[PDB]
Amino acid sequence: EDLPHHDEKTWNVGSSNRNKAENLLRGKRDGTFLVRESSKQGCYACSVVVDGEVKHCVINKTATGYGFAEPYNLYSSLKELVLHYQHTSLVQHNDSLNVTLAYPVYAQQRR
Repeated sequence: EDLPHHDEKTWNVGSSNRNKAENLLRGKRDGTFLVRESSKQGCYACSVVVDGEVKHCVINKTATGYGFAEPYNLYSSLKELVLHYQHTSLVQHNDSLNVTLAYPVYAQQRR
């Protein structure tokens, strides 16, 4: 089946203010996340909701950046980065971030 991850609108909301992201991250079950910027900076960050609390994950934009570089993921594009975290549980980095980028914050829900 087509994966909503292909469309940035499903997870990308644009340069929305972080406070507005809280509303988007507020009322969303764990697993639902969105992609935005650190605000006025050219950096990117994926914010997700965890069964425990809402957190803001930062994404890097460098040949070896993209965010995670210890695993040598070498993401070819940001689209793969969103899907890769879908299968990887954030639990790492505190062992308490048990969540994956499996649900988009703006799923079209065509049917």
